[PDB]
Amino acid sequence: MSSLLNSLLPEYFKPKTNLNINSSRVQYGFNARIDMQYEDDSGTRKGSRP
Amino acid sequence: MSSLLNSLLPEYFKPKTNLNINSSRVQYGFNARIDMQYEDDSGTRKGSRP
Repeated sequence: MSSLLNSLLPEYFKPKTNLNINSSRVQYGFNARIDMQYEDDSGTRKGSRP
Repeated sequence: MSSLLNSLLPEYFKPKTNLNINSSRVQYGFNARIDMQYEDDSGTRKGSRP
């Protein structure tokens, strides 16, 4: 059933037809922007991985 | 004039009669609590001298 397996894919994922696989290992994932924060009695230390 | 020289003294200063001076040098002043702060894009670093 193509229909039920299609709904499992994420909303942001827009797939194309061809995929040129040339190896026996693939790292599928996503890139996200994490805005980390460390608060303490002394003060706050902010970080950001884009 | 005792009156005009009396008004120059601070409000918190409550003087007593006797002062036992035993040297040719005196460091008059006051003790205060300073709450310092350093803010920056990275974060805030707070200090306190009581």
